[PDB]
Amino acid sequence: KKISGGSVVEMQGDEMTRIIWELIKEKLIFPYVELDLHSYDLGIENRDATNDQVTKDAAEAIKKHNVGVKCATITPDEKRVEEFKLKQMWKSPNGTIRNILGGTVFREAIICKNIPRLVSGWVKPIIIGRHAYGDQYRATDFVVPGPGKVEITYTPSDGTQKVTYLVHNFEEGGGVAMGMYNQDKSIEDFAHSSFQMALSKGWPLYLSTKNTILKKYDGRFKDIFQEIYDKQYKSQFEAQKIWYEHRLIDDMVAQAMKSEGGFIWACKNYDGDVQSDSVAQGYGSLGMMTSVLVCPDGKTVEAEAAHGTVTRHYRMYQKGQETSTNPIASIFAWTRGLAHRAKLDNNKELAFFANALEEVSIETIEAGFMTKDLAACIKGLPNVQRSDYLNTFEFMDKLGENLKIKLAQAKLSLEH
Amino acid sequence: KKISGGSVVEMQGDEMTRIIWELIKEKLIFPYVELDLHSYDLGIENRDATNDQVTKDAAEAIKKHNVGVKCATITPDEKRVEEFKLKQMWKSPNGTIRNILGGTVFREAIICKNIPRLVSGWVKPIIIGRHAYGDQYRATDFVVPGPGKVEITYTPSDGTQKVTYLVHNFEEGGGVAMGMYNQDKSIEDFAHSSFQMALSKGWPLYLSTKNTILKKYDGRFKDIFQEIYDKQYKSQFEAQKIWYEHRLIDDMVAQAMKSEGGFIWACKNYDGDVQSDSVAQGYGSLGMMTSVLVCPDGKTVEAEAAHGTVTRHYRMYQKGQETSTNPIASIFAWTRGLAHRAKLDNNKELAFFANALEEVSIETIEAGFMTKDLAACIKGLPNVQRSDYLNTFEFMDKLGENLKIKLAQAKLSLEH
Ligand SMILES: *[C@H]1[C@@H](C#N)C(=O)[C@@H](C)[C@@H]2CCc3cnc(Nc4ccccc4)nc3[C@@]12c1cccc(C(=O)O)c1
Ligand SMILES: *[C@H]1[C@@H](C#N)C(=O)[C@@H](C)[C@@H]2CCc3cnc(Nc4ccccc4)nc3[C@@]12c1cccc(C(=O)O)c1
Ligand SMILES: [Ca+2]
Ligand SMILES: [Ca+2]
Repeated sequence: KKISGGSVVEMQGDEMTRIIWELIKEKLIFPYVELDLHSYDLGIENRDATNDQVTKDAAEAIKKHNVGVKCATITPDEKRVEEFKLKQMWKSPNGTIRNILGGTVFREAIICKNIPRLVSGWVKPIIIGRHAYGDQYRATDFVVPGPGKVEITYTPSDGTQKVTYLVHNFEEGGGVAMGMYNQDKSIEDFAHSSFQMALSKGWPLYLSTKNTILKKYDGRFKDIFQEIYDKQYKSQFEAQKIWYEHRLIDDMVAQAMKSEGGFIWACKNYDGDVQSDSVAQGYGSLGMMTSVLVCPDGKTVEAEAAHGTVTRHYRMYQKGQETSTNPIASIFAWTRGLAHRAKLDNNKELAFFANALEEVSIETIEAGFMTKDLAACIKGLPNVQRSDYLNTFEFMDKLGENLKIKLAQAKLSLEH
Repeated sequence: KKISGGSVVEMQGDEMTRIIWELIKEKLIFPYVELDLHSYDLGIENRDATNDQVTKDAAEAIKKHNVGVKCATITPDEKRVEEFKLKQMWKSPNGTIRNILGGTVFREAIICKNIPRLVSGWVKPIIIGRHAYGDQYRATDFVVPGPGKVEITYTPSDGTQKVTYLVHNFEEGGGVAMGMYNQDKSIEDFAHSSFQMALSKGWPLYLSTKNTILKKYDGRFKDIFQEIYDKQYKSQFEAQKIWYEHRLIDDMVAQAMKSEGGFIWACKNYDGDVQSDSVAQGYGSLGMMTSVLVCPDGKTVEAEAAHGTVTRHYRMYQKGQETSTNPIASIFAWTRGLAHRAKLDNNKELAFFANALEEVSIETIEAGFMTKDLAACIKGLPNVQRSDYLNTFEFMDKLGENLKIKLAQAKLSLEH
């Protein structure tokens, strides 16, 4: 009776989102879908136990099976090293997976009509296309302990030349230094994914850089997008009455703030990280956002919950206190992954299921059933009473009941 | 009868802002204040003629005289090189001045009660403390033409070692690479200015970094601020019922978006540039913002108009067409510079004048007299008629009339 779901790579995560991830599988996915599930535990304890090998194994499994669904994980700092008794301050697992797979992370707010926007003018959606490779996420940074020279060198593989640039001569005291890079092929794939997303939505595209300051580094992103546009997409954009334009990043954030939305925003890795959280919050709620890595092969995706592990709710949970955490982004990581799986397999039943679960999630919140964090968006936290929201278990039960109803009606809807 | 103003370094700029700068001096400053004015023409034609030496000379004059007032300038790209027949694609003059002087650029919206905010919740101001030195603004960036290695090396001056790190081995094709740095003393000065700004306003302070990704580079900023706070400011913050907290940049931008304002935000150089424009736009208008570099000596400042040169209005001006450009940020660069000059010289007359001109500027707009760009914030550009605004000359005349009145009444309010 269960839908034959196919092959999916799942990555378990940390703290509150790890608890929610299990509730999602048990209450919303497993009762209706049978999967060939390849499970990787990306919990901080397991990454520590495997010396972060589990992260690389999960990335390789996504390349093989073409669809990954990831739970929010901890990127450890000094406090986490103390808390979990870690061997090393492990690198971000999202950075590791994105650097192995490459591509563009597409992010968009999840809209509920009853959640007020913080930016009045935003009547149409904004889609951010965050370049998922290189820059700060594959950088080499270090503390400069004292006086001395920091230089950056380039040596072509033919061995016939060497270029050395002085970064800084630390004359007195120390500081910090770093090197970072990006690859032309990765930038070209980011450009193609951005232009294709704009044509698919029928919306204009904007790329943001600071090419007036980083004339070579950001200039390369600006030049690659302009060349690909002029040679491969200008006529298709003109036919659809849309356009592509480059903007300086500081100008772009201000223009986005005063716009009515309805555009694709190509962001470099760091800007995509920052501005996707600004835009998600602007639409009403930080936790109400989809995030899907679209790989350059045009076949592989990794859907994820881009927010944190909700440590404050997890601490309350550990103390036996009632908690009320928004599971919607975690649900949409599953639905977006399952919708892609269904498209690859031409599986109509799975495609219907993935869409129905998204509809149920939105319909439940719009009917006034939600978690404390969302109820606070509507009423303001000092005005929220216990009767205004459902705890995490009650909310998951309500979604499960509504999903069973939607699926039962869809089965009855079928012409004999 | 004119106020004895003292020594001020002025830096002339480009296009529409250059015209406005002259109108400000002629109509608002020179009729009331006599200055020992050290003028540097930072117009693109003069920077080209002097091989950018005028920019360095202006920075040295600010170190000497302690107060600079700067007009908006062009940072040239490929199109500007063609337009002005430039010898070189000159570096940002703001970057050059800030790197020579060092310090923190404090940015805050200029509030007019009749200009609608785009972010409803912002009932109190937000002050951004942008670290003015290093990072992207003093980086070495370059195109990687093909396969080869990019490495970053540290050679201690005490010659005890040499550390070489691989940034990237380009195996196929090329891309881009860059080295950047920061200095411990500059970060320490940025921390002191941020804590002192917070204690001065009686508001909490937040520092944003991405230390989970750049563990050493951003970790150093986080550690320096924490050590300075724990040892020198914590008890003072507790006494004023305020606090200091570090936030990850993506979390911070979302937190800022949903807050009610009323905090100091310590931003690294790049974040300060991006977020200052996002925040200025959020308050209602990009062009309504003050920007004052506060140098580490605690005596030197450089006030500036942080927005663009308004090329579109300049093109209309060149064609003999009527224009209506907001001169307020350019006016506040003068009033903030003159107010600092007055504080250094204990000149009550100049301090009174600088404050009166700021009051006149706000009172004029709040009374419904403004330029087309501000009238469009209230009505929407398609609804703006000629009767809704004053052209640039009419607006400057209105301000001049209101300033003459305010000053005349202040003189009459005096007791024998
Ligand atoms: C959750 C909640 C419960 N139960 C609380 O009582 C308060 C203490 C906390 C504070 C911190 C926090 C953080 N994040 C969330 N929710 C979230 C889910 C998914 C993605 C991102 C965030 N919730 C809380 C929580 C809270 C409840 C109500 C209002 C707020 C708020 O800060 O507006 C937070
Ligand atoms: C100004 C104006 C006049 N006179 C116009 O007719 C239109 C065409 C333009 C477009 C470009 C532009 C750019 N910047 C400004 N103002 C500004 C001043 C100081 C700092 C930043 C910006 N004004 C214009 C102008 C305009 C008028 C009305 C509304 C807008 C708008 O884009 O919202 C722009
Ligand atoms: Ca993020
Ligand atoms: Ca800027």
